[PDB]
Amino acid sequence: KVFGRCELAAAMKRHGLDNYRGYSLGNWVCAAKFESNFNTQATNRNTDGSTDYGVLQINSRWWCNDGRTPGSRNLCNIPCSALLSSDITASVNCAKKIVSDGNGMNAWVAWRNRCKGTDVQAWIRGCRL
Repeated sequence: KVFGRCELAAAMKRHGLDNYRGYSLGNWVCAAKFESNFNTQATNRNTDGSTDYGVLQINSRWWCNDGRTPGSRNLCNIPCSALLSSDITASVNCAKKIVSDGNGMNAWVAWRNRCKGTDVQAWIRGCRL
């Protein structure tokens, strides 16, 4: 499913991501834009052999099981294909563990590089939330 900017903002909100660990909604929406272009079906393989899945591009080295990443840890306890669904619930629950992990949203490279220190509020402007 390719979400609309405001549709995604609204679902993320409803899912408890707004201000989750001090990161406002605009942060989450910006990171989703840059990680997957709002497409829940986005996948990207990494040099290490791991793969990023879904709207939030969650890595199979640590967070989910895809059956082909040796030494994966499966911290979110889910198969990686669950992260590709039209329903963002598992992506969200998993992102919440990730962000609680220590480095915050810095875990997301596009967030760090394209979102961080920018006017992220722009991302939810005009939305009915």
